[PDB]
Amino acid sequence: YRYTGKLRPHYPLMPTRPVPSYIQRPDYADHPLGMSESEQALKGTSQIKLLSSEDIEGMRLVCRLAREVLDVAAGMIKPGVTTEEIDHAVHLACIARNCYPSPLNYYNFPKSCCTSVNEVICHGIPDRRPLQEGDIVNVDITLYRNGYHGDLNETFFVGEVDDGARKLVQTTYECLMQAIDAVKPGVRYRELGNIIQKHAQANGFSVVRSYCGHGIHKLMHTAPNVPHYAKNKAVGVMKSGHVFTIEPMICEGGWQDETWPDGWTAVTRDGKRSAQFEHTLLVTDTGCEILTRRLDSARPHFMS
Ligand SMILES: [Co+2]
Ligand SMILES: [Co+2]
Ligand SMILES: [Co+2]
Ligand SMILES: [K+]
Repeated sequence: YRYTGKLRPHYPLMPTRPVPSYIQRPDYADHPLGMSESEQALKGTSQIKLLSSEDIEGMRLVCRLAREVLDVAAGMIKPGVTTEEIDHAVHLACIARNCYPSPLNYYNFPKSCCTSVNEVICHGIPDRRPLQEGDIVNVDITLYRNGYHGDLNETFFVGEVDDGARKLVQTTYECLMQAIDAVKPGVRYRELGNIIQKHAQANGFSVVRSYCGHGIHKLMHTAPNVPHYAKNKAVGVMKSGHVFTIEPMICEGGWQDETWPDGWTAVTRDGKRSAQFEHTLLVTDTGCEILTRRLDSARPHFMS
Protein backbone atom coordinates (compact mmCIF):
# COMPACT_ATOMS: atom_id res chain seq x y z
CA TYR A 1 0.00 0.00 0.00
CA ARG A 2 1.17 3.54 -0.85
CA TYR A 3 0.35 5.92 2.09
CA THR A 4 -1.06 9.25 0.92
CA GLY A 5 0.62 11.36 3.62
CA LYS A 6 3.09 11.28 6.51
CA LEU A 7 0.67 9.36 8.81
CA ARG A 8 1.21 5.63 9.35
CA PRO A 9 -0.58 3.08 11.64
CA HIS A 10 1.21 2.47 14.97
CA TYR A 11 0.70 -1.22 15.87
CA PRO A 12 0.27 -3.53 17.66
CA LEU A 13 -2.92 -2.45 19.35
CA MET A 14 -3.67 -3.29 22.94
CA PRO A 15 -6.00 -6.32 23.31
CA THR A 16 -9.68 -5.57 22.81
CA ARG A 17 -11.11 -3.73 25.84
CA PRO A 18 -13.92 -5.71 27.57
CA VAL A 19 -17.28 -4.16 28.38
CA PRO A 20 -18.85 -5.58 31.61
CA SER A 21 -21.82 -7.86 30.97
CA TYR A 22 -24.20 -5.56 32.94
CA ILE A 23 -23.98 -2.94 30.16
CA GLN A 24 -26.69 -3.54 27.61
CA ARG A 25 -25.15 -4.42 24.23
CA PRO A 26 -26.31 -3.71 20.65
CA ASP A 27 -27.03 -6.89 18.58
CA TYR A 28 -23.75 -6.59 16.59
CA ALA A 29 -21.61 -6.56 19.74
CA ASP A 30 -21.55 -10.38 19.95
CA HIS A 31 -21.82 -11.20 16.26
CA PRO A 32 -18.59 -12.79 14.94
CA LEU A 33 -18.21 -10.32 12.02
CA GLY A 34 -19.92 -7.53 13.99
CA MET A 35 -22.97 -7.51 11.71
CA SER A 36 -26.26 -6.14 13.04
CA GLU A 37 -29.38 -8.26 12.31
CA SER A 38 -31.65 -5.23 13.03
CA GLU A 39 -29.64 -3.13 10.47
CA GLN A 40 -29.63 -6.04 7.99
CA ALA A 41 -33.44 -6.28 8.47
CA LEU A 42 -33.97 -2.56 7.66
CA LYS A 43 -31.13 -2.31 5.07
CA GLY A 44 -32.22 -0.43 1.93
CA THR A 45 -35.29 1.40 3.37
CA SER A 46 -36.03 4.98 2.39
CA GLN A 47 -38.67 5.46 5.09
CA ILE A 48 -37.67 7.83 7.90
CA LYS A 49 -38.83 7.04 11.38
CA LEU A 50 -41.01 9.53 13.21
CA LEU A 51 -39.78 9.29 16.77
CA SER A 52 -42.22 8.54 19.63
CA SER A 53 -42.16 10.50 22.92
CA GLU A 54 -40.29 7.55 24.47
CA ASP A 55 -37.82 7.57 21.56
CA ILE A 56 -37.13 11.30 21.96
CA GLU A 57 -36.41 10.83 25.68
CA GLY A 58 -34.05 7.93 24.90
CA MET A 59 -32.26 9.98 22.20
CA ARG A 60 -32.00 13.02 24.47
CA LEU A 61 -30.37 10.89 27.18
CA VAL A 62 -27.87 8.97 25.02
CA CYS A 63 -26.89 12.14 23.14
CA ARG A 64 -26.31 14.00 26.41
CA LEU A 65 -24.05 11.14 27.67
CA ALA A 66 -22.18 11.07 24.30
CA ARG A 67 -21.45 14.79 24.74
CA GLU A 68 -20.12 14.10 28.23
CA VAL A 69 -17.75 11.47 26.81
CA LEU A 70 -16.50 13.68 23.96
CA ASP A 71 -15.81 16.32 26.64
CA VAL A 72 -13.65 13.73 28.51
CA ALA A 73 -11.64 13.16 25.29
CA ALA A 74 -11.29 16.91 24.60
CA GLY A 75 -9.63 17.39 28.03
CA MET A 76 -6.90 14.93 27.07
CA ILE A 77 -5.78 16.48 23.77
CA LYS A 78 -2.12 17.52 24.04
CA PRO A 79 1.26 16.69 22.44
CA GLY A 80 2.52 13.31 23.65
CA VAL A 81 -0.89 11.62 24.29
CA THR A 82 -1.57 8.58 22.01
CA THR A 83 -4.97 8.17 20.34
CA GLU A 84 -5.08 4.72 22.02
CA GLU A 85 -4.85 6.47 25.44
CA ILE A 86 -7.73 8.75 24.43
CA ASP A 87 -9.73 5.66 23.43
CA HIS A 88 -8.96 3.96 26.77
CA ALA A 89 -10.36 6.97 28.67
CA VAL A 90 -13.37 7.12 26.30
CA HIS A 91 -14.04 3.39 26.87
CA LEU A 92 -13.98 3.83 30.69
CA ALA A 93 -16.16 6.95 30.47
CA CYS A 94 -18.77 5.13 28.39
CA ILE A 95 -18.91 2.28 30.93
CA ALA A 96 -19.11 4.79 33.83
CA ARG A 97 -22.33 6.14 32.18
CA ASN A 98 -23.80 2.59 31.69
CA CYS A 99 -23.39 2.89 27.97
CA TYR A 100 -21.88 0.57 25.34
CA PRO A 101 -19.24 2.21 23.04
CA SER A 102 -21.17 1.84 19.73
CA PRO A 103 -18.04 1.51 17.46
CA LEU A 104 -16.68 -1.48 19.38
CA ASN A 105 -16.99 -4.56 17.13
CA TYR A 106 -19.26 -2.65 14.70
CA TYR A 107 -18.34 -4.78 11.64
CA ASN A 108 -15.33 -5.81 13.71
CA PHE A 109 -14.10 -2.21 14.26
CA PRO A 110 -11.44 -2.77 16.99
CA LYS A 111 -11.77 0.32 19.28
CA SER A 112 -14.38 2.32 21.17
CA CYS A 113 -14.19 5.61 19.21
CA CYS A 114 -12.65 7.01 16.01
CA THR A 115 -9.59 9.30 16.14
CA SER A 116 -8.86 11.01 12.81
CA VAL A 117 -5.51 12.88 12.67
CA ASN A 118 -4.58 15.37 9.82
CA GLU A 119 -5.21 13.60 6.45
CA VAL A 120 -7.57 11.05 8.02
CA ILE A 121 -11.07 12.08 6.97
CA CYS A 122 -12.91 9.74 9.33
CA HIS A 123 -12.90 6.29 10.99
CA GLY A 124 -9.33 6.45 12.20
CA ILE A 125 -8.37 3.64 14.53
CA PRO A 126 -6.91 4.71 17.90
CA ASP A 127 -3.29 3.45 18.01
CA ARG A 128 0.19 3.94 19.60
CA ARG A 129 1.03 7.19 17.79
CA PRO A 130 1.48 10.15 20.17
CA LEU A 131 -0.19 13.32 18.97
CA GLN A 132 2.35 15.86 17.67
CA GLU A 133 2.37 19.65 18.14
CA GLY A 134 0.72 21.10 15.05
CA ASP A 135 -1.64 18.12 14.47
CA ILE A 136 -5.41 18.42 14.15
CA VAL A 137 -7.44 15.49 15.50
CA ASN A 138 -11.10 14.62 15.27
CA VAL A 139 -12.61 12.47 17.96
CA ASP A 140 -15.94 10.87 17.02
CA ILE A 141 -18.02 9.46 19.86
CA THR A 142 -20.99 7.12 19.42
CA LEU A 143 -22.72 5.66 22.55
CA TYR A 144 -25.47 3.08 22.99
CA ARG A 145 -27.96 3.22 25.84
CA ASN A 146 -31.29 1.46 26.38
CA GLY A 147 -31.72 0.67 22.65
CA TYR A 148 -30.64 4.11 21.28
CA HIS A 149 -27.40 5.43 19.69
CA GLY A 150 -26.10 8.98 19.93
CA ASP A 151 -23.34 10.44 17.69
CA LEU A 152 -21.12 13.55 17.68
CA ASN A 153 -17.58 14.66 16.82
CA GLU A 154 -15.28 17.65 17.03
CA THR A 155 -11.87 18.49 15.59
CA PHE A 156 -9.25 19.67 18.09
CA PHE A 157 -5.91 21.46 17.86
CA VAL A 158 -2.82 19.78 19.34
CA GLY A 159 -0.80 22.70 20.76
CA GLU A 160 -0.18 25.49 18.25
CA VAL A 161 -1.30 24.85 14.74
CA ASP A 162 -0.58 26.67 11.49
CA ASP A 163 -2.91 29.27 9.91
CA GLY A 164 -4.15 26.71 7.35
CA ALA A 165 -5.24 24.41 10.21
CA ARG A 166 -7.07 27.27 11.97
CA LYS A 167 -8.88 28.26 8.78
CA LEU A 168 -9.85 24.64 7.86
CA VAL A 169 -11.25 23.87 11.33
CA GLN A 170 -13.05 27.27 11.61
CA THR A 171 -14.57 26.91 8.15
CA THR A 172 -15.65 23.29 8.87
CA TYR A 173 -17.44 24.36 12.09
CA GLU A 174 -19.11 27.27 10.19
CA CYS A 175 -20.28 24.76 7.53
CA LEU A 176 -21.89 22.61 10.20
CA MET A 177 -23.64 25.50 11.93
CA GLN A 178 -24.94 27.08 8.65
CA ALA A 179 -26.43 23.65 7.76
CA ILE A 180 -27.92 23.26 11.24
CA ASP A 181 -29.40 26.76 11.06
CA ALA A 182 -31.40 25.68 7.89
CA VAL A 183 -32.98 22.65 9.58
CA LYS A 184 -36.76 22.77 10.06
CA PRO A 185 -39.90 20.94 8.78
CA GLY A 186 -40.26 21.10 4.94
CA VAL A 187 -36.58 21.53 3.98
CA ARG A 188 -35.19 18.92 1.58
CA TYR A 189 -32.33 16.81 2.99
CA ARG A 190 -30.51 17.47 -0.31
CA GLU A 191 -30.44 21.22 0.42
CA LEU A 192 -27.92 20.98 3.36
CA GLY A 193 -25.15 20.02 0.90
CA ASN A 194 -25.69 23.18 -1.18
CA ILE A 195 -25.20 25.28 1.94
CA ILE A 196 -22.11 23.35 3.09
CA GLN A 197 -20.30 23.34 -0.27
CA LYS A 198 -21.05 27.04 -0.84
CA HIS A 199 -19.18 28.00 2.38
CA ALA A 200 -16.36 25.44 1.95
CA GLN A 201 -15.70 26.50 -1.67
CA ALA A 202 -15.73 30.20 -0.77
CA ASN A 203 -12.85 29.45 1.60
CA GLY A 204 -10.87 27.35 -0.92
CA PHE A 205 -11.83 23.95 0.54
CA SER A 206 -13.40 20.79 -0.90
CA VAL A 207 -16.15 18.52 0.44
CA VAL A 208 -15.79 14.76 0.94
CA ARG A 209 -18.39 12.83 -1.14
CA SER A 210 -18.06 9.21 -0.05
CA TYR A 211 -19.22 9.79 3.55
CA CYS A 212 -22.57 11.33 4.57
CA GLY A 213 -24.67 12.28 7.59
CA HIS A 214 -27.34 9.76 8.48
CA GLY A 215 -30.42 8.86 10.42
CA ILE A 216 -29.70 7.48 13.84
CA HIS A 217 -31.81 6.08 16.70
CA LYS A 218 -32.38 2.32 17.26
CA LEU A 219 -29.78 1.80 14.46
CA MET A 220 -26.39 3.51 14.29
CA HIS A 221 -27.08 4.47 10.69
CA THR A 222 -30.31 4.50 8.71
CA ALA A 223 -32.43 6.75 6.53
CA PRO A 224 -32.03 9.52 5.72
CA ASN A 225 -28.75 9.79 3.82
CA VAL A 226 -27.38 13.34 4.08
CA PRO A 227 -24.58 14.28 1.63
CA HIS A 228 -22.60 17.43 2.44
CA TYR A 229 -21.84 18.40 -1.22
CA ALA A 230 -23.85 20.53 -3.67
CA LYS A 231 -26.40 19.17 -6.16
CA ASN A 232 -26.73 15.77 -4.53
CA LYS A 233 -29.79 13.61 -5.08
CA ALA A 234 -30.63 12.74 -1.47
CA VAL A 235 -34.23 11.76 -1.01
CA GLY A 236 -36.74 13.13 1.42
CA VAL A 237 -38.00 16.08 3.33
CA MET A 238 -37.56 17.02 6.97
CA LYS A 239 -40.50 16.56 9.32
CA SER A 240 -40.95 17.08 13.06
CA GLY A 241 -39.71 13.92 14.83
CA HIS A 242 -36.92 13.16 12.31
CA VAL A 243 -33.46 12.48 13.95
CA PHE A 244 -30.31 12.56 11.87
CA THR A 245 -26.70 13.74 11.84
CA ILE A 246 -24.94 16.48 9.93
CA GLU A 247 -21.17 15.81 9.90
CA PRO A 248 -19.34 17.64 7.10
CA MET A 249 -15.80 16.52 6.25
CA ILE A 250 -13.88 19.36 4.55
CA CYS A 251 -10.43 19.14 2.96
CA GLU A 252 -7.49 21.49 2.26
CA GLY A 253 -6.96 19.83 -1.11
CA GLY A 254 -9.13 17.59 -3.24
CA TRP A 255 -12.27 15.79 -2.08
CA GLN A 256 -11.19 12.27 -3.12
CA ASP A 257 -10.85 9.62 -0.40
CA GLU A 258 -9.29 6.15 -0.15
CA THR A 259 -9.25 3.46 2.60
CA TRP A 260 -6.17 2.04 4.35
CA PRO A 261 -5.60 -1.74 4.33
CA ASP A 262 -7.16 -1.81 7.84
CA GLY A 263 -10.49 -1.44 5.95
CA TRP A 264 -11.59 1.58 8.06
CA THR A 265 -9.16 4.52 7.95
CA ALA A 266 -10.40 6.96 5.29
CA VAL A 267 -7.73 9.37 4.07
CA THR A 268 -7.41 12.14 1.50
CA ARG A 269 -5.89 10.66 -1.68
CA ASP A 270 -3.66 13.82 -1.85
CA GLY A 271 -2.45 13.59 1.78
CA LYS A 272 -3.68 17.06 2.74
CA ARG A 273 -5.67 17.69 5.94
CA SER A 274 -9.38 17.13 6.56
CA ALA A 275 -11.56 18.36 9.43
CA GLN A 276 -15.04 17.37 10.60
CA PHE A 277 -17.80 18.36 13.11
CA GLU A 278 -20.94 16.45 13.87
CA HIS A 279 -24.17 16.86 15.81
CA THR A 280 -27.25 14.57 16.10
CA LEU A 281 -30.37 16.68 15.44
CA LEU A 282 -34.08 16.23 16.25
CA VAL A 283 -36.40 18.14 13.90
CA THR A 284 -39.07 20.07 15.89
CA ASP A 285 -41.87 22.45 14.80
CA THR A 286 -39.69 25.58 15.26
CA GLY A 287 -36.50 24.07 13.76
CA CYS A 288 -34.37 21.49 15.55
CA GLU A 289 -33.03 20.43 18.89
CA ILE A 290 -29.25 19.92 18.91
CA LEU A 291 -29.22 16.75 21.03
CA THR A 292 -25.39 16.57 21.30
CA ARG A 293 -24.94 20.26 22.14
CA ARG A 294 -22.31 21.29 24.64
CA LEU A 295 -24.24 22.42 27.77
CA ASP A 296 -21.51 24.30 29.72
CA SER A 297 -20.34 26.41 26.76
CA ALA A 298 -21.77 28.18 23.72
CA ARG A 299 -18.64 27.16 21.72
CA PRO A 300 -16.76 24.02 20.60
CA HIS A 301 -13.48 23.05 22.22
CA PHE A 302 -11.19 24.39 19.49
CA MET A 303 -12.34 27.95 20.29
CA SER A 304 -11.04 28.00 23.93
CO1 LIG B 1 -22.49 10.13 12.33
CO1 LIG C 1 -20.02 10.14 14.22
CO1 LIG D 1 -23.10 -0.17 8.35
K1 LIG E 1 -8.56 14.81 10.29
